[PDB]
Amino acid sequence: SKMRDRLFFLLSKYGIRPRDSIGQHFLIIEDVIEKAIETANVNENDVILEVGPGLGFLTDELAKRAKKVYTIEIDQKIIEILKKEYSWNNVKIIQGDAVRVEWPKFNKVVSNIPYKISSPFTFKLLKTDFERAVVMYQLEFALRMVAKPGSRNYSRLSLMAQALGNVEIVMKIGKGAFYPRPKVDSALVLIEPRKDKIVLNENLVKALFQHRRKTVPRALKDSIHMLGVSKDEIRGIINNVPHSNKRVFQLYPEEVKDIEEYLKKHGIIS
Ligand SMILES: CSC[C@H]1O[C@@H](n2cnc3c(N)ncnc32)[C@H](O)[C@@H]1O
Ligand SMILES: O=S([O-])[O-]
Ligand SMILES: [Zn+2]
Ligand SMILES: [Zn+2]
Ligand SMILES: [Zn+2]
Ligand SMILES: [Zn+2]
Repeated sequence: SKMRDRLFFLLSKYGIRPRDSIGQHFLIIEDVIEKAIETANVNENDVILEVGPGLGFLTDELAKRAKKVYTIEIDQKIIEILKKEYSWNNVKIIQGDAVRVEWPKFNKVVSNIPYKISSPFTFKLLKTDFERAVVMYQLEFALRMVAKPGSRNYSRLSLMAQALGNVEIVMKIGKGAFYPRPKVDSALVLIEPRKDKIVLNENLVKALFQHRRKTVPRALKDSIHMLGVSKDEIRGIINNVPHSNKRVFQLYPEEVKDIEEYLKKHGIIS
């Protein structure tokens, strides 16, 4: 009630509707916020990236614990409310689409993630140098992020998560926890950078996972013909490709790496 009332009061004070769009929901539970923050072990030395501060409930908690918070927000009207409603010495608001603007240097991310950017944000983050991220997604998307090779929901996002991160779902978050109540539950995800990162070619993985249900001979032939190359000058090389008895969705990052190295050696991806 206490944080839901306070939301209701802010929205009417400014006279703004709770969403311009349809993949956006406001965390209105004090203890989930404080749980996100204790899971990330935010300390007086940390420099934190937040995305989509909304009405700044999470932001405000981060500002009182961290050295510096950078928070990225697309809606210029939200930004004006944040500036009038709060008095942080150590918060830097960046107007922008979080998927497009240059990110600050940070050592951690503590953030609710607007669900519409769940995928693009995650790929961008997995390619950053951060100590620890604690982030909220829909539960379906979080189950994808920890899907195992050869399982039915395993996809490009799963591979890159496994290849580049250690990913833990920390707990379910009930739909009661946001306004307006989502139609499915969310999940609090911990991501640390993998100690021994497997660095894979983006174009290759996109190629392979364009249709992840195919065998890897098939997947490779199609993607490289689509680029504009002859089929005849590609067939024989592809049919000594390693892991060729797998469908793409069954591939470990290690196996994708061998396909890369193989294609690299035959000058296809160079
Ligand atoms: C976290 S759920 C709500 C907040 O996310 C913000 N938001 C939505 N989409 C984006 C985006 N692409 N980049 C940054 N902030 C966003 C909205 O303005 C809202 O305040
Ligand atoms: O609108 S929410 O359910 O993505
Ligand atoms: Zn405050
Ligand atoms: Zn689905
Ligand atoms: Zn053709
Ligand atoms: Zn194999």
